[PDB]
Amino acid sequence: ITGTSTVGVGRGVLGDQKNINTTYSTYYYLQDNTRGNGIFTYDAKYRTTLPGSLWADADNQFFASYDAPAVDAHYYAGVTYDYYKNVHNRLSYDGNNAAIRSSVHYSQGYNNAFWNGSQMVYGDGDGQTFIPLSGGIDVVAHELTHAVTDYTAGLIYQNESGAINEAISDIFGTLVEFYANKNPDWEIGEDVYTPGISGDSLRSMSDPAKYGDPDHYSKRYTGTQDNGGVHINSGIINKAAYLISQGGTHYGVSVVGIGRDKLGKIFYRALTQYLTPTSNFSQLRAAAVQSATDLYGSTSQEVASVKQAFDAVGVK
Ligand SMILES: CC[C@H](C)[C@H](NC(=O)[C@H](CC(C)C)NP(=O)(O)CNC(=O)OCc1ccccc1)C(=O)O
Ligand SMILES: [Ca+2]
Ligand SMILES: [Ca+2]
Ligand SMILES: [Ca+2]
Ligand SMILES: [Ca+2]
Ligand SMILES: [Zn+2]
Repeated sequence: ITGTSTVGVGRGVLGDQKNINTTYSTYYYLQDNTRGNGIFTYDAKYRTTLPGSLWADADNQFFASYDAPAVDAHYYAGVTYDYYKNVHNRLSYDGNNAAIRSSVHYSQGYNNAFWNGSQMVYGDGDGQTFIPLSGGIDVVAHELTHAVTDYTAGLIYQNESGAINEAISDIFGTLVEFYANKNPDWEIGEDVYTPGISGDSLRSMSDPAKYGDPDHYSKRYTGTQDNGGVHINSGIINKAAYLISQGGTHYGVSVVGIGRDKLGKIFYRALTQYLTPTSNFSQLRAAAVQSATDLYGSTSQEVASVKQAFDAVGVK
């Protein structure tokens, strides 16, 4: 909407206070004009019609319990935009500052979040399995990264390409979590998963097997559930990414870590210059090796470490 840029204040899902960019025209709307062509946050009102209504507030204060998921979706979309712009020189998900839209309060007791082809969508969770999912910065960045993937590599959402698609979202979700630097880790969704259980998460990149996911190609799932295991086989690639960044010895194969920043550069380049809609794991290895070669040289430690990591997870 047309109005003047303002700054509201509120509390997120975890009870933390933060400032948010809003727009004033009669009401204060969750519309951040400071980033690209805007970040817009909508109320789905417990229903499934999307996007719902652009979030409107009378006083620019967002401290109500109902406000919390909107505050976080809006704010973390901002952080994710900043990461892509500042770190990778990418302007929004399409590279041309496309408007970023999110809806919160989607459905009732909805234990998931997704990119629907056009926008991000967040359930509130059922209160036991999840609290409102926009409370997780890794979750928000995971979702926006699906949009980035769809506009770039276009990885088909099934089987190996789909598992790469998922891993890319977990990798950048995690790198954005580190970028924000609040309780960062290599786990996925820990901030919003199972409020009654401390120390768990949906997936682990450092040890995918902790939550039953494969950490070696020999353990890949080849059934039909979960689009051919896209959230399961992602563990194999997540493990490789973790090893590239942090190093370690995995099934006897030692990897020299090169750090998060280089992991991000290598995978961002692979995603945007080499991967295609049908890339499989072997092709990702080749794309990552080539990306590291472009950035650091064929004889570099970085290239050697990428090879070691894929060797460690059984991908040739
Ligand atoms: C409990 C939910 C699982 C952890 C898992 N979901 C996830 O891992 C994440 C959310 C976490 C980061 C919190 N959601 P996602 O974006 O991967 C769900 N994906 C999805 O719904 O894709 C199907 C689709 C939906 C709309 C249009 C095209 C394709 C799943 O859907 O299996
Ligand atoms: Ca208010
Ligand atoms: Ca964390
Ligand atoms: Ca995390
Ligand atoms: Ca928990
Ligand atoms: Zn996903």
